[PDB]
Parts: sequence; structure tokens; C-alpha cells
Amino acid sequence: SEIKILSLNGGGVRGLFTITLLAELESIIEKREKCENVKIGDYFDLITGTAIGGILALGLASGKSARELKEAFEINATKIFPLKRFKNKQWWNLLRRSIYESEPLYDAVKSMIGETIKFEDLNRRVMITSVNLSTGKPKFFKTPHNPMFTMDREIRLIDAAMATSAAPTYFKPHYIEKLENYFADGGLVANNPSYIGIREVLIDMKNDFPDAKPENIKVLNIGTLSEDYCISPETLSKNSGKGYLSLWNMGERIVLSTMTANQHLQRFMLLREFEALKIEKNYVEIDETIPNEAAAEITLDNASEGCLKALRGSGKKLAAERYTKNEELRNFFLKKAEPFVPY
Amino acid sequence: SEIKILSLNGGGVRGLFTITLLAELESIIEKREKCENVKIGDYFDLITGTAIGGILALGLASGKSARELKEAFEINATKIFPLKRFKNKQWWNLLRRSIYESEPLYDAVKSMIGETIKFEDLNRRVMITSVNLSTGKPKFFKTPHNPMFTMDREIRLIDAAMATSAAPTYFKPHYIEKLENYFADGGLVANNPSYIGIREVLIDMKNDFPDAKPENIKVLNIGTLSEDYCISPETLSKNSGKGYLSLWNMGERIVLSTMTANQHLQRFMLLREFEALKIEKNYVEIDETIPNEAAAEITLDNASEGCLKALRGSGKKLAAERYTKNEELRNFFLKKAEPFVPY
Amino acid sequence: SEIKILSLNGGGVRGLFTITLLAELESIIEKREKCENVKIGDYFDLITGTAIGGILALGLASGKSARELKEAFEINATKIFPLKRFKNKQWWNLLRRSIYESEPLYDAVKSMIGETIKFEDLNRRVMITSVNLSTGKPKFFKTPHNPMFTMDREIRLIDAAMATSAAPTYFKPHYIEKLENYFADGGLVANNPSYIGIREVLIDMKNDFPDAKPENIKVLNIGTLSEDYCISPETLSKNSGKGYLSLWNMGERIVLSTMTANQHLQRFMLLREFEALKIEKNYVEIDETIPNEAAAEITLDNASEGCLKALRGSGKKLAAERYTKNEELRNFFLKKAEPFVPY
Amino acid sequence: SEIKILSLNGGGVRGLFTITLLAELESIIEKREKCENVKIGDYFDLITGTAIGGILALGLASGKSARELKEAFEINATKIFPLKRFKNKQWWNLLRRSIYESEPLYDAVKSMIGETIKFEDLNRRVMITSVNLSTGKPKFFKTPHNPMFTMDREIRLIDAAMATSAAPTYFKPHYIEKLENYFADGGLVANNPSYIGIREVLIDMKNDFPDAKPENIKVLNIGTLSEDYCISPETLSKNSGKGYLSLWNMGERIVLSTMTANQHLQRFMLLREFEALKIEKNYVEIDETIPNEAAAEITLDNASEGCLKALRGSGKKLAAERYTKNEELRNFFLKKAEPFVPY
Ligand SMILES: Nc1nc2c(ncn2[C@@H]2O[C@@H]3COP(=O)(O)O[C@H]4[C@@H](O)[C@H](n5cnc6c(N)ncnc65)O[C@@H]4COP(=O)(O)O[C@H]3[C@H]2O)c(=O)[nH]1
Ligand SMILES: Nc1nc2c(ncn2[C@@H]2O[C@@H]3COP(=O)(O)O[C@H]4[C@@H](O)[C@H](n5cnc6c(N)ncnc65)O[C@@H]4COP(=O)(O)O[C@H]3[C@H]2O)c(=O)[nH]1
Ligand SMILES: Nc1nc2c(ncn2[C@@H]2O[C@@H]3COP(=O)(O)O[C@H]4[C@@H](O)[C@H](n5cnc6c(N)ncnc65)O[C@@H]4COP(=O)(O)O[C@H]3[C@H]2O)c(=O)[nH]1
Ligand SMILES: Nc1nc2c(ncn2[C@@H]2O[C@@H]3COP(=O)(O)O[C@H]4[C@@H](O)[C@H](n5cnc6c(N)ncnc65)O[C@@H]4COP(=O)(O)O[C@H]3[C@H]2O)c(=O)[nH]1
Repeated sequence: SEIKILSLNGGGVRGLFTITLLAELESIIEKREKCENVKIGDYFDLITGTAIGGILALGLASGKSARELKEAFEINATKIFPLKRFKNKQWWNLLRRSIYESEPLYDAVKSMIGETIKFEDLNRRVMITSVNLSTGKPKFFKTPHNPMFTMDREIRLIDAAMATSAAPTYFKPHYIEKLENYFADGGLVANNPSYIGIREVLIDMKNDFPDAKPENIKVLNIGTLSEDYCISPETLSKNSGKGYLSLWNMGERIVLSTMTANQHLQRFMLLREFEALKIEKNYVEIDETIPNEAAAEITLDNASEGCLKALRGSGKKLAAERYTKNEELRNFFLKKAEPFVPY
Repeated sequence: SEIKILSLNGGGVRGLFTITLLAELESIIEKREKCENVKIGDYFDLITGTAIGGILALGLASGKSARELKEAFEINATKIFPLKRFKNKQWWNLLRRSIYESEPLYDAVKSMIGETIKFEDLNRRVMITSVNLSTGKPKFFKTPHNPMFTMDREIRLIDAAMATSAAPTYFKPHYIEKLENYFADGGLVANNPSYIGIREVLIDMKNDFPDAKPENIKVLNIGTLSEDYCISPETLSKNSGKGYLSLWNMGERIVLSTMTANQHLQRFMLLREFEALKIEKNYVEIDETIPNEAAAEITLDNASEGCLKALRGSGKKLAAERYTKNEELRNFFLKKAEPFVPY
Repeated sequence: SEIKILSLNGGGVRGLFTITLLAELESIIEKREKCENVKIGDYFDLITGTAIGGILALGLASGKSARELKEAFEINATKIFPLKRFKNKQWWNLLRRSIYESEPLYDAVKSMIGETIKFEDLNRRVMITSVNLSTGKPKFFKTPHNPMFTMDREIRLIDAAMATSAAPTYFKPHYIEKLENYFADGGLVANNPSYIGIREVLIDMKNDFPDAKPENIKVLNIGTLSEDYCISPETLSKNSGKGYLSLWNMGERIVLSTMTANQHLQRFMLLREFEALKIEKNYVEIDETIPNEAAAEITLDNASEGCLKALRGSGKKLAAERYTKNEELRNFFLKKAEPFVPY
Repeated sequence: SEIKILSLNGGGVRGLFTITLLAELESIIEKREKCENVKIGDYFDLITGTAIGGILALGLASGKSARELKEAFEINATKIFPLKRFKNKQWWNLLRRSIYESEPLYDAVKSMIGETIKFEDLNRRVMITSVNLSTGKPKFFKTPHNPMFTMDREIRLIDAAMATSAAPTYFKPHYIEKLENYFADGGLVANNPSYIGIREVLIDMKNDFPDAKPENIKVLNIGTLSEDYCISPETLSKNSGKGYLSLWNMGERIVLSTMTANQHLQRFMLLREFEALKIEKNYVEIDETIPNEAAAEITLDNASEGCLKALRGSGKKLAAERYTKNEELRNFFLKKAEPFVPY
């Protein structure tokens, strides 16, 4: 009759906005409905995540409230992105090794989600998009909502969270000993896992949803302050005939353009499809754009207190504003989603 | 009742195998059906391509036969990719400028379709993929099959052909005066234009085909011998803790993994969508992998005198083999496609 | 039955985006309707402008098309904003004189609309916002659509255009000899004249339209690529306890915050009023934020060939996209507005 | 039906006139009606405020008499504006840090309404206009007269009152912990909160007042001895080609002209709208202008004993005169306003 999907983009530190918006939404539901022990993850039949959105997707899927994840986000964000290595993000340090370390990231998820629970212990469906560097193909960690799935049942949620967050430059690739393969972010293939989220319900979650059409699918995509990347007009008009050193500075501009264009495309097919069935209102996207002055400050991995306050303030402001105006946002929390019982 | 789509990937010189397979298919139809001057582009309701696939798609839709395109490819490939520039791909050359030149590529396209034909003159539907470097969004050049289109009616086909083939490293970005925006290769987004080709029929081509569903859509994807790129196990295991210089070589590994993973993802989406719909013979894919001992010679920008023969030999071989075996391949050419008359 | 208002924001060189969007909006109408010498000012019952939007508003009401105004914009942009003045914008050249001579701007307006035409020689209603520096009140130059108007019937249009474009820091205040009062930029009061444009139709324009309500009013607000200004979170967090030199650098932050908030405020009451009456579709806004990379290049007074291409390219792109999607945008140009007969 | 709005303008210590006039009006109602315990806030259905007007608006809406607010105004004015800081307003002190301190202002507000009352506790509707420096948009703190409001309900009144009084040059920006956003004076967008007051009754307060029209809306805008700021005719004539040293005297003249022009504009559209329906009597404005020699002493932050007497004397003088003459002023205090109960 109705299927609700929560999609979280990958934004690193900017995932604080993703969790602050969800945490602020939890308090609004409790205050207005006079209830208690409200978890944002109980209203969604599928929770899709990618990069830092994947880590929050696993936390909500297990059963933790967004406020608890938000509390762990604040203390851990400084440890995950120390200021000693943020200032050393220059050429010869990057040319020698990846910045930061995976151990602070590993410990943060361990307290957040655990170190033993696997996908077969989850009562909520989840997707953790990632790419397999060993084979070159994208590998999507997910709960066995398909009865015939025999691969992701006994991985461990911490392995999926570490795999999708192992940024190609910001972190070392994550080795899963169970799979004997190395992994990287799902943002390389889908920074906005909202289109692929709709696909899974249509073709794979048929045991639970025998008749699933896009009209009965509602998507609540919470962005991470999506940056609209583009090459500067002066560089394009002046350095078009150059190469690498001037245009496409090292590999940076090629991948960032590749990520942004791919991210835009998946959103475009998501948008283009919905107007075809005239059901655009089913897609609720809650995201904004960083102002130019704030854009140079709020980066992917900036843990400074000033920008952390800005991310928290943006999430609190957007959550309250969109709840008042967007009626479709309020419809996600009218009823609790049925728990996922593996077949 | 039936919709046919031709999808062509991007491989550079390896696109000769795409046109050699189409050229040999044209001769087979003439020999068996006892006809003359058959056009391989007259049996498709929509022709979509990327990079070298886009140039071939534009040429086929303009009315030029695949055999004419085949002989044009042979002579021009030595000019588009000169031996002196191919041999001079040192790091300092790529760091100083872009290898190869855009002038020889411009002449090859001009000699085949012209320099004045626009998308409004074509009698065959066309979908060309490109990346708008000025904005970051993917721009898809197309004929006005949807009457509401008001952007691409007066852009020359040579402008779209040069834009989609503008490889980020192997060519300078193509500047379109009619749009004042710079463009890069369409292979950064949709190197396999198979999934997006079906989407256009179900979204934008609703005028000619009102009741269009994937069950009535047959896709003939002709690959360009694309290798399954992956990071070597020795480099992954030995250098997972390094950066740029060792792991993610400068930027090539990050970009190359991103393209193949996205290309895999779009291919996977098509396969998964078709598998669920219990029809898979609709997707006729004719592609192969280069043997390891021959993969070091057949490069996307290497022509030589043997690689020309090797790609041509594969095209003639695969055209005859799949025609004899794949029954659904023969069903593509059983009837000519209706002409595209813009509304 | 229906009243159409065209609102033009002020952005300096960014008005080239405003005129490029209007230029190809004329071209699309000329194509699809198969007409010639189309005038975009004939479809609007009232044209409202501010700063560079005011100059273009006066030109369109003279009976001239947007394409002719666009051609003069390109040649005069490098003349109104010389590169030598652009490079020398330090504090010593800003505290000693206004930067950018006013004569080059004078000739550009003179060469297009003339030098002797007055507000009584206009067949289209006009609103031009300005700040009367001598009295500290907003002075709104407008055609005598109110029959009791006896103030600006004999003032040259070049004086109103020169007054509304006098940016307080860039262009020195414009002395109107007919009124003996000095004037400054009209963007200090209403940088988005969309809201005040509706007020004029309801309050003063009661002779041409006796029964005017916001329900029967359609507004086509063409933006100026305006940036949503805000103080950087790093500066607010660390330097909120300081004054002037650190926070509110000299005075730039106070004026920019005051103008941006006021522009936001007037935009907000426009949205709230239309939301209350369920006529949100009547307000058609065509604007787009500049990316962070492009923001450092597309400033308010940069007329470099790279920035001009981007502003022209954005206008070219937006005009075609919005025409295809926004049906309400197409409905503006269905019929020509009756000419304004002064009374 | 009838709807009464009380609007209080900002200005700092000149708000003593605003509270003295309200205090004298309270005593007049007691004396002529022969009653006791008269609250001036019980006769208005909405109280709009800004800067010192907003602080008084919160106090009146809390339920406290104007005389009680007036008594604390005289005692706290000296500590809020100490003479040592008032005389030390040289450029080298303003260029280093903001004049005055917000701690005495914090205690003065705390001693009046408290430190724990929130917008959900108020029985009277209220506005608090402010500028969100972190985002650039204007934020309007208000009681939940709209049942869908979810943001300001749990915000302490002392935070909103301190936000609207944060004059950009005089008081440091107020950092709200609950919102993680910095705020500035609300007089940057509305020094005269009268026009926006009428809008709310027609837009947000549609639940308590379904059939609300500007005809049934009566406004009592109490001024703050507002000065009609303008640039000196000698300066505009002698120095019109200079910049930022002789003209604009740094940034002070630009912000002052922008603030006064915006304040003039909002009053202008208020008068124009009321004049349109011939209901100009609905707007009762009780304000005057300081004489030229007196204005050199009575500033926005002058807490001298002589200046306080003049402001108190003017409030007592105007309260008796306007009550005698203005019949519409007497009609305000004829029936107590219905208390506001949140839904
Ligand atoms: N994800 C997953 N696959 C499983 C599991 N058990 C068995 N499998 C099988 O392994 C194949 C490859 O898995 P992958 O995640 O490595 O590649 C996936 C992933 O790269 C991509 N994909 C998966 N779900 C997707 C989705 N919803 N949208 C877009 N792409 C998606 O398509 C590939 C093929 O999916 P498939 O369902 O045809 O084949 C599965 C599936 O049949 C299991 O527990 N999880
Ligand atoms: N491509 C194109 N768009 C046109 C044309 N005339 C008007 N438009 C409009 O411009 C918009 C953006 O064009 P784009 O091709 O640069 O971006 C496109 C392209 O990046 C992508 N896209 C379009 N068709 C697609 C498809 N079939 N499959 C996958 N992605 C597709 O989605 C974007 C939005 O498509 P849309 O149809 O909603 O909006 C169009 C469309 O309404 C025209 O001739 N071509
Ligand atoms: N603009 C204008 N005013 C004229 C003219 N002939 C006589 N007047 C009178 O001069 C007054 C002040 O003009 P202004 O433009 O300097 O200030 C104007 C302008 O600052 C503002 N205003 C006018 N129309 C507006 C509008 N539609 N939206 C917002 N603000 C507006 O309100 C002020 C008072 O308008 P009003 O119509 O009550 O009084 C006019 C009007 O009665 C005339 O030809 N033009
Ligand atoms: N003021 C307010 N807004 C709330 C509250 N709870 C949710 N909201 C929502 O937040 C939006 C932005 O609030 P803001 O005060 O920061 O910006 C406001 C303020 O800058 C301005 N505004 C509001 N009422 C106004 C009014 N009466 N007159 C003039 N401007 C007004 O318009 C903006 C958008 O108002 P809106 O009602 O469409 O959207 C609200 C509203 O839907 C709440 O408790 N108070």
C-alpha cells in the first residue's frame, strides 16, 4: 500500500547535518505526538546509505535513535578528523600516504554500532553501497531481504560501515577478511543512493512486497549539503589547451567532475522518472547549498567547532522549516514501518 | 509493439570493432536477403552512443552506411591518433598539455556527415552523452523527438560529436560557441549508453511511442572490447597503506575505477531490471574481452598496422558467429524502422 | 483577466545573464511561433527593474528587443568596467574616490535608449527604484500610469537609468538636474522588485485595471545570479567578540547583510502572500546560485571574457530548460500586452 | 470584528519614550475609567517589536504592566549604557571591539521577564524580528499562533529579546545555543514593525482570525522619536566624487541610509495600502521628531540624566495630547483583547 525509503548521501563531516536533521525530527515527533522512545528508523521499510550516510544507515537499522548517533557523532568527529593532520593536507604528505587513520573511524563505529552484530541479526532492511577494488565492480552490502541471498548474511555491520567510508584519498582501503577483497566508498558509484534504493524495492524486495510500483514508493533523501561542483570559467576559458598541471589539477578535477556528474545523473533519472508518472511529490529531498563564504569553510573533513555548529544549526533549522511546510515530510512518521523478519 | 535501440560504447580506436561488426552485419543482410545498399541505422528506432560510439551513432543516423563509416574509420584513425603523438605520451607531456590534437578528429567527422547538419535535420532519433564541464551536470545532446525540446535544434552534429569524444586526458575540452559551455567525454558518465537508452523511450519518446514498456523494448548493445579494469592484487595488498604515488597512481586508478564501476553499475541495473521482468533475450549484447597477451597492445589510442587488423578481425568474426547462433540478433533486422519525422 | 509583470534584479555585470535569458527567450518564440522582429517587452503590462535590471527595463519599454540590448551589453561591458579599474580596487583607491568612471556607463545607455526621451514618451509602464540621498527616502521613477502623477513626466530616461545604477561604492551618486537631488543605487531598497511590482498594480495602476487582485497577477522575476550572502561560520565563531576590523570588515558585511536580508525579506513576503492565496504558480522565478568555484570568478563588476561566457552560457542554458519544463513561463508569451497610453 | 496590533520601533535608549507613553496611557485609562491594575498588553491581539521595541514587546506579552517595564527602564538604562563606555566611542576602540557589553543588557531583561519562560508559555502573540547572520535571512521569533510552528516553541524569551537588540555596531551578535545560529538587530530588515504586523494577521493567524482583512485591522505604531536621516547637502555637493572617507564617512552613511530608506519604504507601502481602501484612520502612529539642537544630545545610546528626562517628558506629553485629540487612539483601549491559547 505504501513503502517508505530513507536515503542518506555521503558527505563525511557534513553527515552531521544528516544526523542533526534526523535527531531534530525525532524530538519534533515526541513533542507534538506526546510520545517517548521515538527512533527515526522505525518508520522506513528500507534505509539506504553511502559513505558517512551508510554509517548512519546501519545505526538506525539496528534500532538506535538518531539522537544517540548524533551524540556519538559530536565527540568522535574530532577524533576521526584530528586537527594535527588536517593542517598537514598538502602535496608531499598526500603523495606519500593517505591522510588520517582508520582506527579512530573504526572505534567510533564500534561504540556506535558494535563489533559482533551481522546483517542476519538486523530487524530492519539496509543497503551499504561500496565498490570492490579487487574486481572493479560495485558491491552492495544488504540485509537478506531476498530469501536467496547467501553472501551478506554473516559479514558484520562494522565491516560494511568501514568499507563504504574508506575514501579513496582520505582513508586507506578497507580489507574485509571474510570476503578477501578491498573496498572503497559507494559514493564513487552512487553518492545519492536514492535511485538505486527505489530499484531494490521493485525487483528484490518482492517477498515482502509482492506488488510494488513506484507510485507506492516514497523517498526521503536527506542530503549532506550537496556541493554543485563545476570548473571555474577562468580556468576553462584560459587553460582549456593545457593538461594536468593547469587543467585537471593532478587528478582532482577529473574525479570531482566524475563524481558530481554521476551524482547528478542518478538524481536526474530519479527526477525524470517521477515526472513521467506525475508522482514527483513522492520524492522528498531535504538539502540546501552552502553559501560561498561558508563553502570554503565547511569542507568534507572539517571538524572545527565553528563549522560543526553551522552544520548542527542548518540541520535544526531545516528540520523545523521543512516539517512546517512540507506536508509529505510529515506523512513519513504517521505510522510505524513493519519490522523486517528474515525468511 | 516492438522498439529497437542501438547502443554503442566508447573505446577510441576500439570503436572500429563496433563499426566493423555493423559493417559485416550489413553485408550479411545483403547476401542473405538479396538486397542492395542496406543501412544498419534504418532498423533502429533510437540510436545512442558515447565517445566513439557517439560519432558512429551520428554518422549512422545521418544516412551514411556502416560500410562507408568503416572505410572512413580506417583512413582517419591513422590521422586522428598519430604515431608521433602516441609514442610521445610521457608524463611531462601529459603534465604540460593534452596529448594528440582535436584538428584531425574534427576533419574526420566533417568529411563524413558535414559541417552544417543540425539535430533538426536528422531523420533518425539520436542520443549523445556528454559532461558539461562549465556546470558539472551531464548534458545529453539529442534530436527533438520530444516536441518540447528547444535547445539542440540548431547545434551542428559536429559540435556534439567533438564534445562527446573529448576525452579528459587525450583531448582538449570541446567549446561550443552556440552554448558558451565547455564539454568533456561522455564516457565519464554513461560509457555504456544502454540503460539510459531504455529510459529515453519510456520518458522522452512518449510522443512516437505512447504505450512503451520495457517488455516491448529490444536493445542491441555493441561493445568496444571493454576490459574489466581492476586494481592488481599485488598493488592492493602491498600498497594499501600508501597514497597517490604507489596506490591510486597519480589519478588514473581513481578515475579508471570510477568509470568501469559506473559502467558496471549501469549494466547491472539493466541486467537486474530485465532479469526481474523475466525477459532477458531483449538485451542482445555483443562484446568480448581482449586476451591478456594481447591487452598490452590493443589500447584505446593505439592504431599501428596490426591492431587495425586485430579489431577488424574480431568484428568480422563476432558478426558471423552471433548471427548464426543468437536468434534474437537476427530479429533486429527483420523489418526497417519507421522514419523519425519531428513534430 | 490577467496581468503580467516582468521583474529584473540588479547584479551589475550579472545582468548579462538577465539579458541573455531574455535574448533567447525571444529567439525561442521567434522559432516556435515562426514570427520575426519579436519584442519581449510587448508581453508585459508592467516592467520593474533595479540597478542593471532598471537599465534593461527602460530599454525594453522603449520598443526595443532584448537581442539588441544584449549586443550593446557585450561591447560596453569591457567599457563600463575597464580592466585597469578592476585590478586597482585596493583600500587606498577605495577610500580616496569611487572606483569606475560614470561616463562610460552614460554613453552605453545613451547609445541604446537615447538622450532626450522622457517618461512621457513611453508606451510601456515602467518602475525604476532609487534611493534619494538628499532626502533619505526611496524615489521610484515611473511612467504616468497614474493620471495624477505630475513629478517625473519630463525627466529623461537616461537620468533614471543612471540614478538607479549608481552603486554606492562603485559608481558615484547621480545628480539629477531636473530634481536637484542626488540619487544612489536602487538595490539599497528593493534589489528584488518583484514584491513592489505587485503593489503598484494594486494601488496606483487602478485606472487601466479597475479590478486587480494578486490572483490575476503573474510575475516573471528574472534573477541576476544572486548569491545568498552570509557571514562565514569561522568568522562568526572566532571573531564575534571583535569589532569592525575583524567582524563587519569596515562596513562591507553590514551593508551586504542588510541588503541580502532585505532582499530575502521582500522575497519572503511575496512567497507568503502567494502561498496564503494558493496562487504560488503565479510567481515564476528564474534564478540559479553560482557554484562555489565560479563564485570567486563571477563577481559583481567582472567583465572578463571568461566571466562573460559563463554568464551568457548560464542564460542560454536556463532559457531553454525553463521553457521546456515551466508551462507558466510559456503562458507569459501567449498574447501581447496592450500598449500603455499615457493619461 | 476588530483586530488590534501594537508595533514598537527600535532605537535603544530612545525606547524610554515608547515605554513612558505606554505607561502614561495605562494611568490615563485607570484615572478616567476608575479601575485598577491596567495592563497595556491586554488590549492587543498581536504585539510586534524590534530592538528595544522587541524587548518591551516581550515584557508586555508576558503579562507585566508598562509602568513596571518603565520603572526598570530608568534604573537599567544607566547600566546598559554606562557613561564610561558611552564617551569612549573613538575610532580606535570601535575598530578593535564592539562598544558597551551585553551582560548588563542580559541582567536587565532577566530581572524583568526571567530566564526560563519560553514562547509556548506566553498567553499573548508576539514578534521578535532579527537577522540570522549565519544564514543571512531574517528570522522572526514568534509565539505559536500558527499551530504548525515547531521551531520557536522551546526558545527562551531572553534569547529572542537579546537577539533583536544586538545592534551590529553597538552590541555583539547574540548566539542562541538552542539554534546554533548567531543573530543581529532586527532593525536591519524592519525598524518599523508595522507593515509586517498586518501581514501576519492575514497569513499566519488565520486559525484564530479566519476572516481577517486589512479593513478590520487597527494598528497603533508607537514611534521611538525616529529621525529622518539624510546626507548633508553640503556633503552631497562638495564630496560626490569622493568615496568612503569624505563620502559615506566609512560605512556608517551607507548602512544608515539603507536602514532609514528601508524603514521609510515599509511605512510607505503601509500608507499606500491603507490609502487604497480609504482606511487611513486604521493606522494610528504616535511619533514626532527631535529638534535639531536637542538631537545633537538625544542619541540612540545616550543615558544621561538630562536626556532621560526629555524622553520621559515627551512620552508624558504626547500621551495626553493624542488621547484628547485622536479618537481612534481612545478606541484601542475600549475592550480587552482575548487571551491567546496555543492550539
Ligand atoms: N548484494 C547482494 N548480492 C547477493 C547476496 N547474496 C547473493 N547475492 C548475489 O550476488 C550478486 C552480486 O552482488 P554484488 O552486490 O556484488 O553486485 C551487485 C551490485 O553491484 C549491483 N546492485 C545490487 N543491488 C542494486 C540496486 N538496488 N541498484 C543498483 N545496483 C544494484 O548489481 C550487482 C548485481 O546484483 P544481482 O542482484 O544481479 O547479483 C547479486 C546477487 O544475485 C547478498 O546478500 N547481497
Ligand atoms: N538534453 C536535452 N535537454 C533539453 C533539450 N531541450 C530542452 N531540454 C531540457 O533541458 C533539461 C536539461 O538538459 P540536459 O540534457 O542538459 O540534462 C539532462 C541529462 O543530464 C539527463 N537525462 C536526460 N535524458 C536522459 C535519459 N534518457 N537517461 C538518462 N539521463 C538523462 O537528465 C537531465 C535532465 O533532463 P530533463 O529532460 O528532465 O530536462 C532537460 C529538458 O527539459 C534538448 O534538446 N536536449
Ligand atoms: N513615483 C512617483 N510619485 C509621484 C509622481 N507624481 C506624483 N507623485 C507623488 O510623489 C509621492 C512620493 O514619490 P516617491 O516615489 O518619491 O516615493 C514613493 C516610493 O518611495 C514608495 N512607493 C511608491 N510606489 C510604491 C510601490 N508600488 N511599492 C513600494 N514602494 C512604493 O512610496 C513613496 C510614496 O508613494 P505615494 O504614491 O504615496 O506618493 C508619491 C506620489 O503621490 C510620479 O510621477 N512618480
Ligand atoms: N517564524 C517562525 N517560523 C517557523 C516556526 N516554526 C516553523 N517555522 C517555519 O520556518 C520558516 C522560516 O522562518 P523565519 O522566521 O526564519 O523566516 C521568515 C521571515 O524572515 C519572514 N516572515 C515571516 N512572517 C513574516 C511576516 N508576517 N511579515 C514579514 N516577513 C515575515 O519570512 C520567512 C519565511 O516565513 P514562512 O512562514 O514562509 O516560513 C517559516 C515557517 O514555515 C516558528 O516558530 N516561527
